[PDB]
Amino acid sequence: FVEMVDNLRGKSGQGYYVEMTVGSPPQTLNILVDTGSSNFAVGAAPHPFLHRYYQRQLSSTYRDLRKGVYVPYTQGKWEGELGTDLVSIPHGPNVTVRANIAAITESDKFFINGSNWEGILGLAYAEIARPDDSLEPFFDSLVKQTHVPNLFSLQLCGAASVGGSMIIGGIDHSLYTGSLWYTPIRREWYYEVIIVRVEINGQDLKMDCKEYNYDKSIVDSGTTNLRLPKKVFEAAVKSIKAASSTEKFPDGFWLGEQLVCWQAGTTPWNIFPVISLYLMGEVTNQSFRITILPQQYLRPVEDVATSQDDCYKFAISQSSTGTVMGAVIMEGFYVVFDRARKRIGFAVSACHVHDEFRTAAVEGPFVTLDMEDCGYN
Ligand SMILES: Nc1cccc(CCc2ccc3cc[nH]c3c2)n1
Repeated sequence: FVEMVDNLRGKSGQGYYVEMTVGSPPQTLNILVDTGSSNFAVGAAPHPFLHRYYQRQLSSTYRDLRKGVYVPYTQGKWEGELGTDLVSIPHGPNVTVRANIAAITESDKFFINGSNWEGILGLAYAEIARPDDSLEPFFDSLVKQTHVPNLFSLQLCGAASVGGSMIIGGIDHSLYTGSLWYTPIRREWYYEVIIVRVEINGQDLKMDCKEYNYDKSIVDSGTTNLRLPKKVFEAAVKSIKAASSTEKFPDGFWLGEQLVCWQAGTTPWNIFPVISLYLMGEVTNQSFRITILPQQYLRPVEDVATSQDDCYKFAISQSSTGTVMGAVIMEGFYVVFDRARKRIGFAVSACHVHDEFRTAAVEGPFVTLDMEDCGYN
């Protein structure tokens, strides 16, 4: 798996991408790694933001499926034409697979001006595939057509430029310390999990756990932030504000409507509480917890033109679609998407930013009853 170490690249806020090749002869593209969606979709036309795009005309192995797809977002979208073609990962397993590809022919607020990726690799399951669950995701084709074990793992670092590793088909023990703890995948659509308890600092929010998972909690490498359902975010924030009354900040800040700023090197790791999420464990009445630092939910904004300071954004925010454990969470940890056993494994990352005060942790077992009542139906 040393071929796969350090195979991911990126920039803050702009996601992590992996080099892939498509068609014959191979066309190299940088492809965003997205555990929050299930389509392999690539730029197929000379949009001005794009360094590179898929040229189907150059590929002997391309096959048209004669259907389009239309994928809405909030004031954003992409749209494309379906086909299949031969796909490889240069710094991944030593295989070539015929995959579905959405050739993106029109988009809105999808591609990022200034980024170095040109497509997206949806790594979640068929159920949330578009246009319907009959379009087989890349990873399902990969596993079905080769002897690659049905799992992958991600170490997202972010040291500006960020880096990491996507280990396809296995686990690399050099990427973590201590033990892996596993939480069941509740349903195979998103990588859905159940949060059973939340502690800001050690002290707990004391709210119906069912709310922590209203209507979803998912693990998503394509989201930057820890996102919390409105009611839990409300209480979430309420406690973070009090945890940190030491120094005042505006109301807009907590809603991600204003950046916060201190001068160079001018925050001493302390005014902010840790956050521990207790996840459902593999055994009845057993949970474990993962613990992150504010040097994870407080993220530098890469480059603000109207300032010269350490202007961090607040990486917690609200949702009508549920909890989202994005890069804020995953950058603390090595995360194992153990598809074969329907579980997600968490361990302390060998690359997470720490010091000799506080430190990201994965700990268990804890005793938690009624962990199923935490899931929404
Ligand atoms: N998982 C997820 C949620 C919302 C949208 C997407 C599409 C892929 C994507 C677009 C833009 C950015 C910026 C940072 N990460 C992404 C991922 N996927």
